[PDB]
Amino acid sequence: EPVAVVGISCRVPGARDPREFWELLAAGGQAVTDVPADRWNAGDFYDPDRSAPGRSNSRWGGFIEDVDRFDAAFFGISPREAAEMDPQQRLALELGWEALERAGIDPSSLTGTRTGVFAGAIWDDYATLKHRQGGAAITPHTVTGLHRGIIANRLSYTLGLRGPSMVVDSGQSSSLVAVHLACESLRRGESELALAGGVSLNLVPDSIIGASKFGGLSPDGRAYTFDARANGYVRGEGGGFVVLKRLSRAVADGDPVLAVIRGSAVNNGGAAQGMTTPDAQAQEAVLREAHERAGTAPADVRYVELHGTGTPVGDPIEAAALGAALGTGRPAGQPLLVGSVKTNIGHLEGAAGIAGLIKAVLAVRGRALPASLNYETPNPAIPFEELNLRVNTEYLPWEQRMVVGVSSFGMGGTNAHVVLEEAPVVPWVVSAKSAAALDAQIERLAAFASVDAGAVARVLAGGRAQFEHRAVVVGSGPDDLAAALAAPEGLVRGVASGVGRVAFVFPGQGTQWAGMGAELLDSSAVFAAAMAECEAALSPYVDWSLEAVVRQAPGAPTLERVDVVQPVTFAVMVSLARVWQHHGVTPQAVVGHSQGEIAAAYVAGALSLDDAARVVTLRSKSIAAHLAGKGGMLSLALSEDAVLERLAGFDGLSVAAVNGPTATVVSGDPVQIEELARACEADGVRARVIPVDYASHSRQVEIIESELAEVLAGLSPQAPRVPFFSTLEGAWITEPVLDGGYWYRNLRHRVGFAPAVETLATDEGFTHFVEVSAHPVLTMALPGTVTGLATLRRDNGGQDRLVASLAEAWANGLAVDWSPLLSDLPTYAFQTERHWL
Amino acid sequence: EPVAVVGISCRVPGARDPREFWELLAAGGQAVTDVPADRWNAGDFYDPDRSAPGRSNSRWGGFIEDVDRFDAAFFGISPREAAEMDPQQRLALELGWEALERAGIDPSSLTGTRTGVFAGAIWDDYATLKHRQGGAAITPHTVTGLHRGIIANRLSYTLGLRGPSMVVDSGQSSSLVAVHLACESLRRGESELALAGGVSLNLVPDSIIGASKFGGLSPDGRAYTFDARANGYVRGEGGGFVVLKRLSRAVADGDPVLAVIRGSAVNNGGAAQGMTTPDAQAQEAVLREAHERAGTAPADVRYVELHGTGTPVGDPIEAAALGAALGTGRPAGQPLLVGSVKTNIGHLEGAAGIAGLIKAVLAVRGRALPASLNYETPNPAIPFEELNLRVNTEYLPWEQRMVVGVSSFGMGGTNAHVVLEEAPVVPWVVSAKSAAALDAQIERLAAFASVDAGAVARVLAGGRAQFEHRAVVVGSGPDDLAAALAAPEGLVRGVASGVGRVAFVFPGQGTQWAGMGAELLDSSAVFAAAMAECEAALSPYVDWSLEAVVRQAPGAPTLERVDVVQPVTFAVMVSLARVWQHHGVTPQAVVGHSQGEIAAAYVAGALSLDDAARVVTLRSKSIAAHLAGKGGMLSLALSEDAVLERLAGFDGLSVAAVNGPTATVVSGDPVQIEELARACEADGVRARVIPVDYASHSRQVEIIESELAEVLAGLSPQAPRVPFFSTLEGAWITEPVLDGGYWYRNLRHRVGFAPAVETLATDEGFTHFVEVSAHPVLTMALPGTVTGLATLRRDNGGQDRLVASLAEAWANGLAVDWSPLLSDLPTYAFQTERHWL
Repeated sequence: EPVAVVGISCRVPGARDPREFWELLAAGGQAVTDVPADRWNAGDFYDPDRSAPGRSNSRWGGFIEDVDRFDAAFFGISPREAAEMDPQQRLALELGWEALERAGIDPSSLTGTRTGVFAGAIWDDYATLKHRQGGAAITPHTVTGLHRGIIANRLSYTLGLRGPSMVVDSGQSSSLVAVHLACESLRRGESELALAGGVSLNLVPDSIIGASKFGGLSPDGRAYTFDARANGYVRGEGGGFVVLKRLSRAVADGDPVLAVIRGSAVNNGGAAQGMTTPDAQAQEAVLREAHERAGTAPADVRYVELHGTGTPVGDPIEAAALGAALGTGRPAGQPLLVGSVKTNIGHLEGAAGIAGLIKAVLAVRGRALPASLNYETPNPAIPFEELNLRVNTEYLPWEQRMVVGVSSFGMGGTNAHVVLEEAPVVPWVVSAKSAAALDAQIERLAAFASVDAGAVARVLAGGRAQFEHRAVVVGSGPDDLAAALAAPEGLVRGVASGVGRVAFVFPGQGTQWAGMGAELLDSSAVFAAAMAECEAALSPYVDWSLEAVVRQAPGAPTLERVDVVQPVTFAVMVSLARVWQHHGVTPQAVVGHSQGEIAAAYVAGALSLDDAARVVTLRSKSIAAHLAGKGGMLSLALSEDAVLERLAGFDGLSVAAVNGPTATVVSGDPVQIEELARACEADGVRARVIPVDYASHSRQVEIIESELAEVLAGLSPQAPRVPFFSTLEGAWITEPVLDGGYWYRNLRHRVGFAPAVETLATDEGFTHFVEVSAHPVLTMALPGTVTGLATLRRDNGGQDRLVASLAEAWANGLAVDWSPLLSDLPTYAFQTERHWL
Repeated sequence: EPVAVVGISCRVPGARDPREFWELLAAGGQAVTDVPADRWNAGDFYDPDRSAPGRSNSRWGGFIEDVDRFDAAFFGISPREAAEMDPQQRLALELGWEALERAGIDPSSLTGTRTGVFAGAIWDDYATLKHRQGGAAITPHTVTGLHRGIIANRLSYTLGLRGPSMVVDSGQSSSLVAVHLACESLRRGESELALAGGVSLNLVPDSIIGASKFGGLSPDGRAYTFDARANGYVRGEGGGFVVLKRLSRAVADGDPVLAVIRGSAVNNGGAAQGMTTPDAQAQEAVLREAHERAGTAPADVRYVELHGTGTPVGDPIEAAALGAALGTGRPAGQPLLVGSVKTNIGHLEGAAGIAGLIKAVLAVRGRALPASLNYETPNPAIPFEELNLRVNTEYLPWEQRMVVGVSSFGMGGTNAHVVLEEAPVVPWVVSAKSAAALDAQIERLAAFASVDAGAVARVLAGGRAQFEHRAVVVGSGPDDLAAALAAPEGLVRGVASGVGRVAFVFPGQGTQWAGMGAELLDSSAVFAAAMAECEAALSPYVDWSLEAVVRQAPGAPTLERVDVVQPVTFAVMVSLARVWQHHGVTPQAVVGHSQGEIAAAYVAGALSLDDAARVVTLRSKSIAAHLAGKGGMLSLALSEDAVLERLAGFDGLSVAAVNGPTATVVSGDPVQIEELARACEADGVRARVIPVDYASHSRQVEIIESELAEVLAGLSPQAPRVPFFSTLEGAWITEPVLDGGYWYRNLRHRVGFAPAVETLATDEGFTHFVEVSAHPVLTMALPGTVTGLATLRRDNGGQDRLVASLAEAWANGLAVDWSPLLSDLPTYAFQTERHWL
């Protein structure tokens, strides 16, 4: 029975959104203005004589700013269709999206859901313009751009909603009827979720002429509702949506509940004293039926949001029905409070009742009742004391569940009444469909920050669409994030387009630093679990303790020797890959550089952790027992083509690695390494002698061959589960051929890393390379077109750096899921363009 | 859950009503024609080039005849408002009334009922015309004449319906959505009864331009639905209503059940391949949801009324969804039958689904499935055999409950599906709002008669409004009534206006005839009961038997003597008044003439039946024992003014009665009576010697005074419950002063009947005088302005005459209730006038 209002959006004459609407209401603000000069001239259609042909007694109204502006690209609408599209449809689209975002629901998540759309709409001023344009102005978009049911259906189409979708027209009750219909759709279980709302736009003078000939318009332009100056109403344009759910479903889904629709009723005036004369007894009947369905009694209903238009005929009849249904029955002298948002915003016509509903929701959320603005003397036609009714003349803090009624009456006598009871390091991730929209969405989130930083992060990560233009602000707490949203050039930014496949890169040398993973052992439970598993795997060989070396315990080795630094780097890389996969980034392939291949071979599933640990530990020990202190290595910023030439005259040298088409690595005898380095420094080139006492990938490695085959003989390699691009074979590895001989060849022969990345990038569609390392050493070597993503950096190796790397990956359109790292924040910054006939 | 369809009405291109619609369907008739020349020129807007500006590829459509004609007076609409009124509203009014009459419900009985109105409407061509007219054409009726919700609300207003009232727009599913909404309103108990329907009218070319630019229109003008020639649809205009009730309520109310809505569902296409592209999987989802709510399985659904438009994109998707939801699941080789009424009538747009629903109702009522007309070769895009679907190419008698589906899809992707199971002397009284309408309604009932005569009478008496122009045909049986509906100048006719108050007239002499009430003793149980009660009252005085005298038994008196004829006339008049009151005609007053006063005094409650019987019997016996054979009476067609003068020279005469201002009655000595009669015959006047051996109201009556006071002394008169106008005192009797002296004065003094009727007519507002008598003798004497109503006539005194008198009374707007005297008969003959902008 009870229906949660879980989200709201509105667009009303003085207010872009429900906070702005509440600010206007609490302030007692009046948004009735002159007619906009940009649509249609106020005075040219004005005449004080009600009988004057084709002219209105009213110069004033509630108007929405920028009804002609729409973000057609956001909804995938061509400018020609948007031009043909009724502004009511455009506004219902943007309102529907905003209202769902206000519920904290990503609207793109609703595709295929049984979500109903129930919209009230009754005016057709854009159709009036299309008609005035006459023949030949009709195009293939005219019919769908003007048909009013498309207001609901287009919203169902764009969001992919499969539930019922229809527009109701019962006049100025239509929105509240739509809410009633949505509520019954929820009670049947026909819908799991519903967008109930309505829209009206005063796009042409014809509607203010027809309303002035019908007669209801205030010659003063303000609705003195229930006041002795009740000279008529003023037209208003607006729209609103509520997102509605069963209260059980909303609480179970943890959705915010703004208010509960306890009950509602719809009836008609029937044989009133003329069709457009309101009927007090039919209004009583709606009040009573709705409150009965609400299971509610008068003493519980503290306020009614009037239909209250300030017409001299309508107000006494509404007051009489309220006193007969609610005022009497409440204790005498604690009256029912009443007011009308039409005293603030005018008569939003078809949207009128949703406006009253949203006002009431804001009143319960605010625990206060807004004033009615055009009220000095109680209308003498109304016996307010004898009804036990009081017009709420002042903002009243609302000190028993708070309960309000909302009434909406149509000119056709369709009455609706609804009873609302009151409700029973971190990333902020911002995304939009364009750079200008992204910048706007950042500026709005900064203004919002200008609060639970984590709850905001949950709403931004789970409750918002993930579009292609992405920024992330990463901060320790609310003000840290707020400051970092200033100077927004500092944010992580990126564009999620070409992603295709991801490769995990496992580097070799130069990635170590004292204390790598020490802060991460405390920060990340997955990393600590993986490092404990790696320590268990390594312990039958290393004699020391992995965690002791990482935490730099006093009695631990200090990463100075190879037989320590290589298994520690192996463990860190295995664990960091485990962390990446924990956060949604599984590798489509893995590629390793030198010893990194061992780590690759484990994350590919090729080698087992026992065997991977044995390989890394025993190869490192052989290096320390025979290769250490005997060789040297040298990085040169120069292509391997000229480098293989410069190796002439140095039989004790070789090319160790070709990391990119700009910088190679030679390895061999230390004296010849120094000779080549000095020769390069003679021609003015870049040369970086690598701090390594051994000479990997050289000839000297052959010395340890008779040792390696003795200690790696028992290996049992398996078929790689993840593809494994060997930079030794220079190609895919699809067979269990990673035995000890392979691990000797890897250490003895060149590293073909640039061939590997050129192959994976040009051929197999790999767009992102995630360097799973303690410090990036290879990402400055991939081709300019592939994305490179590091993990940890030197001395930046804690949770700060982990979330920075995950943010740079997810901004790169990677499958980052923010849940393992994790409230009225802004809705989408629509980049609205003018579209018109 | 199950909803009875209890009534239907439709107005479709070739058919005024559901019988005409079924005749078209069974005949395989096609009502698609050229565009009407009277609205807008076909060719001026035609161009074979779809791209041609402001022109349509289609010259053809389904059109309603006389969309501009409306019986505005019947609905109380001024010609100016009717002129402003959208023809869709006018047609929904007439359809709503007809549909309720088809249920056999008097629509005026529905005032204040929780009856919902649910209408689908989507086009606004009359608004298009009003808009084209520009400024200053807008009037106080433009807004209500154009607003689409008023289509529902106006019907709720005129019929006084208090239930919900709204128009739904979901495009070309809207009508069926309206039915779905009405069904859920019935299941909630929000409505006890609902009018669900829809309307669309092609009032302007703009809609056929916009539909040809959207592209769906058949360049051939015919919808080859599911056929290889599927070149598009053709537009159609129409309307339909179903009256819906809970099946339990309909069976309990004894309402006719035409079909049962077992279940329905509404969904949207959601993110279809474009908003206006149909989605086969969403259509499957509606089919499955609706059939689940129907508790139904494929083998039960024998036919589906397609949405089937003959567009080449729509038909394969609909066929695919049907085969996936119904065709497979039925046994292979006994396929699901399909067809489309759009092959007969084109696409009735917003009314489309109600048309399909009414067709299906007519199919279940008819136990046959109509053909689809534009179908020679199965569309090769559809794998009909692999779907197990067959297009019903021929009229198929439908030999397990019969079950059909109806599908309606909107261009906005709102899909609706509904499952219909098959259903689980006498007066004919004709009334209309005008003489021309009455004559038309008689001609229609004669054509209908051209059948259970009693069931027809029940439907005409209980199931039709009682308007002011009234006829009654009275006959022994169906053909007798049918013949008597020929030469309809013979009917009882009358006008129900001035009625004010009714007086029961109880006459004195000249009303007797041998055998009065003998046929009525057998025919009327109330009359026989009353006559038995009167016989019980009379028996302690009369020595004879009342029933024996009435049945003219052999040993009974033959009404020749006064002491018999007066108590028998008393009994007959008392009993006939009882009969009148049994049939709804209670007297506002009673007035008696001579001995008739005794009867009056009983029906007024003044005297009791024992005392009334004693008075009549003993006065009659005194008359026979002393007044009989001694006096004489004479009726003269002449005013009492000259008659009191002509009584000069005749001391043995007097004026006995002044019955009207034209004919008096003298009474006295027989010789002087004959002398006066001869004198009147000498001056050429009218003179009727009354066959009465006594001389009432004369001087001779004084002789019996000493007797009367001896036999009437014990009387206990009471206060008159019904007013009692004495024609002896010449005024009201409001005190218990009807003792024996009064009954002597009544017999001894004049009868002031003309004074009585002038007083009751001029003063107290009495308009109808019901002569409760065995033969009228006073009705030819009332003023020309009051209505006179007799009861029985001489030798016409059986049930024939009783129903003739009740018919003449009820045609005179008397409270006649036909129940104690008591099926697809015609609906109201609307006298439709052209109304337009």
